Amino acid sequence: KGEPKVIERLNEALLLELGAVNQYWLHYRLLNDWGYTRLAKKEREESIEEMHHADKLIDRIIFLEGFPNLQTVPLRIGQNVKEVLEADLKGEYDARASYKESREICDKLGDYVSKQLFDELLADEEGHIDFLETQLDLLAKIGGERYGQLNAAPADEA
Amino acid sequence: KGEPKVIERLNEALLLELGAVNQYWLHYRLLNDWGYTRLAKKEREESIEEMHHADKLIDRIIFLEGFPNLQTVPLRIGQNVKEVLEADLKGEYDARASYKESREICDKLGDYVSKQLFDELLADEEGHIDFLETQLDLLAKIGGERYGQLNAAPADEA
Amino acid sequence: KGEPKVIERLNEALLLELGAVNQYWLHYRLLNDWGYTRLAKKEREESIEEMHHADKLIDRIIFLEGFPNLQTVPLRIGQNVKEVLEADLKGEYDARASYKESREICDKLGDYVSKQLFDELLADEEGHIDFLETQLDLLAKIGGERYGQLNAAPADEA
Amino acid sequence: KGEPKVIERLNEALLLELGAVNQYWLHYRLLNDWGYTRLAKKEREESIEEMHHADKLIDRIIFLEGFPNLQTVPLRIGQNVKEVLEADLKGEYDARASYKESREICDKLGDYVSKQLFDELLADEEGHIDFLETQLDLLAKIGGERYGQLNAAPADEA
Amino acid sequence: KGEPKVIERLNEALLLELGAVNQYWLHYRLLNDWGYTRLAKKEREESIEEMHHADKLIDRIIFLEGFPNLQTVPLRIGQNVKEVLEADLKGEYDARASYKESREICDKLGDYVSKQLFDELLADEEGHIDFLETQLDLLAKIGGERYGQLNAAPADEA
Amino acid sequence: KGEPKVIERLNEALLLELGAVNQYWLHYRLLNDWGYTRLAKKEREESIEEMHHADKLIDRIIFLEGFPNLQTVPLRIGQNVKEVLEADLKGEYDARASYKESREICDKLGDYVSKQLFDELLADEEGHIDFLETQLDLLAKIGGERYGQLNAAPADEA
Amino acid sequence: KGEPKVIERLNEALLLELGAVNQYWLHYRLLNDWGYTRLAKKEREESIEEMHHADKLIDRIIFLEGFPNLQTVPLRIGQNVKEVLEADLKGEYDARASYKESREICDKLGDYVSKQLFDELLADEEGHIDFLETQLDLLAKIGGERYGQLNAAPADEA
Ligand code: HEM
Ligand code: HEM
Ligand code: HEM
Ligand SMILES: [Ca+2]
Ligand SMILES: [Ca+2]
Ligand SMILES: [Ca+2]
Ligand SMILES: [Cl-]
Ligand SMILES: [Cl-]
Ligand SMILES: [Cl-]
Ligand SMILES: [Cl-]
Ligand SMILES: [Cl-]
Ligand SMILES: [Cl-]
Ligand SMILES: [Cl-]
Ligand SMILES: [Cl-]
Ligand SMILES: [Cl-]
Repeated sequence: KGEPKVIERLNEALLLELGAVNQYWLHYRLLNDWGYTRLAKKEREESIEEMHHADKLIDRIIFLEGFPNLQTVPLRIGQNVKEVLEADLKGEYDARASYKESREICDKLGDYVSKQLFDELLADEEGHIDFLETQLDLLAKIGGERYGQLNAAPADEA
Repeated sequence: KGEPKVIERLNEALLLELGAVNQYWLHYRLLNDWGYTRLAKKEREESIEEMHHADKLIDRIIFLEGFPNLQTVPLRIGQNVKEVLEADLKGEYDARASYKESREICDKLGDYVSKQLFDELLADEEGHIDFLETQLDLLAKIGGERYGQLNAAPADEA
Repeated sequence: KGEPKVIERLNEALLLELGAVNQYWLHYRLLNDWGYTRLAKKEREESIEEMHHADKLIDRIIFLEGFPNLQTVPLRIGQNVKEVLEADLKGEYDARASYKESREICDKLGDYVSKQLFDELLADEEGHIDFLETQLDLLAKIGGERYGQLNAAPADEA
Repeated sequence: KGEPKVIERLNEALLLELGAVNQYWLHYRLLNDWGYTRLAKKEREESIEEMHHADKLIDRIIFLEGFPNLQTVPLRIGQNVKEVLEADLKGEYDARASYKESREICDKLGDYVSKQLFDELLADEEGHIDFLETQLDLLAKIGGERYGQLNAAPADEA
Repeated sequence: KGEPKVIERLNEALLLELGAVNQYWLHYRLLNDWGYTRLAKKEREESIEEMHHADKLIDRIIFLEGFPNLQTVPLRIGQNVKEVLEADLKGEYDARASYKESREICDKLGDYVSKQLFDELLADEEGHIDFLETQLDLLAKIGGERYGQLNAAPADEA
Repeated sequence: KGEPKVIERLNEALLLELGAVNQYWLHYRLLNDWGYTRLAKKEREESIEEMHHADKLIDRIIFLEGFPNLQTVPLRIGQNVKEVLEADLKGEYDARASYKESREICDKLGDYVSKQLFDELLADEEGHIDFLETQLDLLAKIGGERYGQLNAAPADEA
Repeated sequence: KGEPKVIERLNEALLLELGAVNQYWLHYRLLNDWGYTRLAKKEREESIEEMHHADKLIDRIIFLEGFPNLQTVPLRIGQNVKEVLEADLKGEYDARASYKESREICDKLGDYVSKQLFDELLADEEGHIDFLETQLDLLAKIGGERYGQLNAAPADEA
């Protein structure tokens, strides 16, 4: 049986990951319908990565004899490519902060395996952040139109 | 641009499908940790099927120039195998009813392609219901213990 | 042109075989919907075997310049696994008796090739009976619940 | 549990499909013994297609908690190739009419999945009718003898 | 023999589909000679899809004992990429409307298989419309020049 | 050492089978020179089947310590396709009768293995008769000219 | 930029080729529904060949800075196999005449590449004519019924 405080931090992470799943998937479908099929494929992949994170969190909570809360998911959606990237980045920044605090809480309470899980999430999060910051830097340098064109497919593909 | 009433019925279905995704996936992890790895694999597959349904609903709403609502997901969880099956079945019964009413609404408003989508969902739902009713009938006949054993793997598998 | 008495015995066998086809196939679908998918597959195979018997009977009647009577099919259906097996067994017992009398009638009338056909049916029938008696003996020894479990598949199969 | 009226329409279709199975199979054996082995192979295939229809009807009735009636099968048999085709066509015309009325009954009662099954049967039936009308048109144009020759194999085949 | 009103709706659809074939193929050749070889390939594919639609309509009219009218084809041609897409989209909008009215006419007259054909056309039409609206949205976002470049091949290809 | 009466019945069958070999082979060569190469191939196959029958009869007679009589072979030859088929059929009718009487003689004398050999010959004979009656029925229905054409090859074959 | 007179001759050929496409395709579907599936396949192939001709004409007109006229297509349809062949032949005779005059016009005006295109069409046309005259000669010699039978498939094919 796990610490109530640790289970609570795991559920907070689960809430964020479920929100990230929905936001990334909505962005995938919006981007696809706008014609940015290449970037859309990446957002789909990012959504599926957050799905695996939520699964690991659920698995850990059950092992600790807690109750995973999937009953709740706030979503930030953009109207253009730049706002989609910035919304994803904002969510990753919020997740990183939550996991950094959760890591310390698990460390102080002696739940080192749960600490290890948050460390893994932290490493994954900054990998996400590095990619998104790079894409936003590229968009700023070549312009949103050229960034959109680069991430759109020609009419005869697929 | 689609009818507001049709978009609203599509969003109601999306809310149910997102709830079904979470419930099926939670059941998959609960069943797996209880040792019912075979039934757990099926619940995982059912979750992924509802994921595809939610994707089709999102896609249709966007095409109709509406806004998909993923910001919301009620979850019914069981404490044993029988209650897990009955909770899944209850959700499918509720989904079938919603889709049957939505089909008629789309028909009367002349949105026949959205009607076709609800018809496809209805056919899928009763396929789910047929399977679940069969499993619950089998459980009643051979008993919950034997049903659990039949859907558990030996210790050396995987 | 064949003996009227032989043609009549061939049509009596055809009536029984068509009844066996329908009974076995109904049992296949009932057993499948109850969750006994393994035994259901066997009943399907048994139905198809009786289908081939009916075909041979039709073929022989036509060669004898008679008229096959497919216009008629009595069906005995069970409510549980044991009654399904006992109903199949009862039909096979009735078929064996009919074929044993038909064999002698063909022998006395000098239609030895039609006699040979009934001998083949007799050998097939007692093969059916041997299998069914064995299954009913197993059910009695291990119990109907365990017999049902043994002939049911786990939820994730197929 | 399904509507009694829907179950009754499903059983009426089952009666027709079982009749079509027997008629097509008898025609297959008659045509084969007359030497029209090519057309005979097609009638065999048509019989097996109606067998699959009867299976789907049985499956649907069981899912609706009704009792499939296989205890009954009227057969129309011809004495030449043209009458065989016309008898098959007559049965398909009768089946189409039954399914068209059954479709409307299921629609009014809100059993849309059963409606979908009758729609599938209707599409299959008119596919049968199109083929049979074409064969009868060809027979009229080139004559019954040439039609028979075209659908007979030489003595050394198979 | 089919309803005169249904045959008339099928011929109206045939007129539209034949017009769409010619318009899409002309656009394919115009776009190819302008250097937009990628989009040109898609327009060629769209033309061939409408060719298959016209074939299904002809086939249905003949089965209903009507006379397909191929003696007639109005064509809207653009002078740049955007006007080509908008002309295709306009034709698809007109086809969708015709098929939606034809579906209802077939439903009221009890020709459900012809209704099914218009439903299939409707689903195909909105698939066309979804693609074209997406391409026009992309063109608006990245500009006609970049859209043209994205759908043009370099000088050494093929 | 076998019964003289059984050996005599085996030699009577051998005389008939040797006659059938020669008649079928002569028919094969006549039909081939008339241009009915397809039917000719079948007559060749039938001749070779009767050759195997004669071999089994010789083998059985030797095992019974009798002397096979191959020193004798009456042949019925036709002048057209129909008379060839009718002559073959007449011989098979005569063989069937001989084997039916021989079967009973072996049964009464207790030579059950020789009885089994005549039963095998009887089954083979009625297979021959079924084929020949079918071909003669086909010839009557489509006419001798069309039957001949169906069983003739074009000038460039082989 | 091309001669107006040459562009006009190219558009006249395009009108004829589009008419030939529709006539051949209608004949393909009529012949198929009458049961002449073999000849129907050839008419389908002929239709597709005229489709390629129309494409080459469109391509040449665009290269000459003219406007292809696809807005227009007269169709001659038969009621039996012979009239179908004669209608196709009549159209090919009319096309040959048009192309022979167009060739001379291009020659006199010094547009030798357009002349080359009409020469290619002329060679193709007389290939069509040779085939059609041969088929009509065969039909006259063996009769329309036997010609129809030769170009019909047995009921079990495809
Ligand atoms: C509790 C929430 C969710 C969980 C735990 C979850 C989990 C998963 C997992 C583990 C996979 C396997 C990935 C793979 O096979 O590569 C997956 C796939 C997938 N998920 Fe999610 N997911 C969730 C929510 C969603 C949502 C909201 C959608 C919206 C459409 C969605 C759509 C998909 C799709 C389309 C796939 C791919 C399946 C396929 O390609 O056949 N999922 N999910
Ligand atoms: C006169 C009655 C019948 C005759 C003569 C008959 C004959 C046959 C034969 C010879 C086969 C081939 C078996 C094989 O391919 O392994 C077959 C297959 C089959 N039959 Fe029957 N049958 C009859 C009635 C029925 C009925 C009442 C049903 C009810 C559903 C049925 C369902 C099937 C099915 C599903 C198959 C398998 C076909 C496939 O897998 O594609 N048959 N039948
Ligand atoms: C301007 C008029 C037309 C043009 C330029 C045209 C052009 C073409 C071309 C170039 C092909 C490729 C042939 C191949 O892949 O072997 C084709 C195929 C085809 N066309 Fe046409 N065509 C026209 C009208 C029609 C019409 C009126 C029909 C009526 C149904 C039709 C039906 C087809 C079909 C069924 C195919 C085969 C496609 C497949 O098998 O996937 N076309 N057409
Ligand atoms: Ca015996
Ligand atoms: Ca409908
Ligand atoms: Ca020259
Ligand atoms: Cl989308
Ligand atoms: Cl778990
Ligand atoms: Cl079932
Ligand atoms: Cl037969
Ligand atoms: Cl004649
Ligand atoms: Cl071009
Ligand atoms: Cl010879
Ligand atoms: Cl003939
Ligand atoms: Cl057709």
